[PDB]
Amino acid sequence: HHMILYGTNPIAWSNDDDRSLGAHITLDQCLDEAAKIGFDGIEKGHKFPQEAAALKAVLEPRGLRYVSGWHSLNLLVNSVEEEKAAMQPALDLLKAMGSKVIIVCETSNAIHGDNDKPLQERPVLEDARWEAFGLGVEALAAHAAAQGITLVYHHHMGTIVETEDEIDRLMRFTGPHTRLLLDTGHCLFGRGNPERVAQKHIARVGHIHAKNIRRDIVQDVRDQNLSFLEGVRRGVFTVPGDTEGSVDFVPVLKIAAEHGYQGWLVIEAEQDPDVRNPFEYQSLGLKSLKAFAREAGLDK
Ligand SMILES: [Mn+2]
Repeated sequence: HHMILYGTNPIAWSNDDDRSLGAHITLDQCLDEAAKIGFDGIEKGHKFPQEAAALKAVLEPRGLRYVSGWHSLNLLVNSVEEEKAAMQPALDLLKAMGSKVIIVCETSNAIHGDNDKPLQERPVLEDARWEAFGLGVEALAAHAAAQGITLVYHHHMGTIVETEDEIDRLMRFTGPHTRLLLDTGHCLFGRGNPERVAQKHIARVGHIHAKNIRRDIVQDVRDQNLSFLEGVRRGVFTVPGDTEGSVDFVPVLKIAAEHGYQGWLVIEAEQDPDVRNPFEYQSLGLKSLKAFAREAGLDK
């Protein structure tokens, strides 16, 4: 029972939102390379089986645990009860796989999947609606906790939870069962400070995505008004240990260590697999992230 478990995400191989990126890379190549690199587990991708027996049939022979899966929320247009029914299939799969977390994100009005929409036109939730949105998220979180699953909210570019102020609003209007998924890459991309977010909310963090960014490319997205998927194809994201990145990982992991964080560190770095070889960059990500966690005192 290692306290800290290192996972990966299959979008470094095949992107979910833009199905042309890594379409040629089979599920088999993705999982073989993820296991060969040394990851303890992997998160859901769009090529994964969604039935317990079939999913174990591909994961267990490779020694990969099912970390979690992304689940889209539509609390801004659907009732809380309908959203509870929507996540139940995901909860069933996670329990059978032994997963302890469900990753969630409000995507009813999100634009990260719209290749033609500039990221600056992303949705902003009207101020008065935060309280009700929070009650809905926490209602889903209490529902999942009753079945042994912890809901972790994934702040994300192109959604209503993008900036550091909006992360603060979410945490303010949720609790006690709602946890935060701290994604370092999305936080900095959204002009936030990963270290400051961790200092504020580490007690509520239940899942960590160690995602890096190339500052050069992020500023290209801003200056030229590009879409999220345009930025992904240009290399807006990369892995821990890449000298082209700008995220400072040790301070964040040090805050986690000081509060006794237990759970997953996941390297999630979508890139164009033709240009940024997934085996190479995910290999560099795992090596570098373990070194950072050792330096931070997080992994003893
Ligand atoms: Mn993420």
